[PDB]
Amino acid sequence: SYAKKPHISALNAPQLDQRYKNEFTIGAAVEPYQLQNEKDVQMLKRHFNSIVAENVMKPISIQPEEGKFNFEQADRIVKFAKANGMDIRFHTLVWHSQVPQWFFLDKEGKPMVNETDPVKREQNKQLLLKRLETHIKTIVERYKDDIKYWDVVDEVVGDDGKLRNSPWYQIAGIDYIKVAFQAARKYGGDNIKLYMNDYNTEVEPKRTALYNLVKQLKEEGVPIDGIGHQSHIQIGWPSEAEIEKTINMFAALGLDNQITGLDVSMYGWPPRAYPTYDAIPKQKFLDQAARYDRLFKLYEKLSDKISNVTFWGIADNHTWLDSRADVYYDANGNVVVDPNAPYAKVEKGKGKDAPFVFGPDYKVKPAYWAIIDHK
Ligand SMILES: [Cl-]
Ligand SMILES: [Cl-]
Ligand SMILES: [Zn+2]
Ligand SMILES: [Zn+2]
Ligand SMILES: [Zn+2]
Ligand SMILES: [Zn+2]
Ligand SMILES: [Zn+2]
Ligand SMILES: [Zn+2]
Ligand SMILES: [Zn+2]
Repeated sequence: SYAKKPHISALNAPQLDQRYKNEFTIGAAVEPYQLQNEKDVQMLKRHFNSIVAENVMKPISIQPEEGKFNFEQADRIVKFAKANGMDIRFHTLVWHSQVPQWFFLDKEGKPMVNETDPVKREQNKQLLLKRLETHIKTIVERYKDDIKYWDVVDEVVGDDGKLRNSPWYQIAGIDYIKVAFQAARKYGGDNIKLYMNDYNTEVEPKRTALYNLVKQLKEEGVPIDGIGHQSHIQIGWPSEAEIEKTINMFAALGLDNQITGLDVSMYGWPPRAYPTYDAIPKQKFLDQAARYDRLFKLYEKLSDKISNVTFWGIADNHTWLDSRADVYYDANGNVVVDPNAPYAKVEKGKGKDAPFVFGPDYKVKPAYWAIIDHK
């Protein structure tokens, strides 16, 4: 939406959170160093009223060795949010990636997944669940008064629609999910809100598997308050109709919905990225702006079912999507971005994506104008 609207500094632009303040909070994912950068601080103060840590609250960042808790980085994000009246989301108590390996070693130091004795396997289950409870207990006892929203587990359902067969599941079975939510509620009390977070929540068979899993857990009294939809999406996928169907499906269970990691990639999958920001054609930003226009129109339509929309970053100069921005080169060394076209080599993660409404120079994109207006 719209091109005659100018490329002005985002620090001079109408505030994004204020535009949406009766519909949902507007969040950004951050690293501690961005809180030491004048531009990023001014962006967070101007446009956002919710915050989450990109990385410093993940299990391996918090407890890299058993008994060694590293809260200093997480504390800095909590401090900044309190000083600026921001909601905080905790990402994340449990995840199969970025996972300290000590969790899954038995008393003899051997991988628990390798045990064959059923009596010893049950001992490893109880030991892993005890470690899980202590991890969650320590974090929630520190932050329960400060952090309202918790990703209790991330990505526990596989893309094949079965439970993800991570070491958590191999060793402890489904109970690791139940234990995590129960521990968060026990040590955090009734006022913190507990979420199951995942990507491709719109895609079958994952969508209905997520639905059935959460429905069953709530029937058994496991405290789950909502679903986090990571929403790592593309310009043309998934459809707005399928997003709407997903959000309604989970709201029908009585669950809150949060959009927890929104980015709108310029590319498909696997991505064939441009090598630099400057090489991305202007038309891509117009296509992106129209996608954002439709997306936030839908979020507003469903505002009674969505409490928060968080972007997985601040401005286009920093996005984890760049780690996926593979650049394909033909035999003559020219960039290939056509997903079917011939090519000779790929430089993995060397390109540039552009997923936000704010450009890498902190000036507003067409996508910003598309979601700040009321059309
Ligand atoms: Cl990143
Ligand atoms: Cl620019
Ligand atoms: Zn308004
Ligand atoms: Zn504000
Ligand atoms: Zn450049
Ligand atoms: Zn709402
Ligand atoms: Zn980052
Ligand atoms: Zn610019
Ligand atoms: Zn609009």
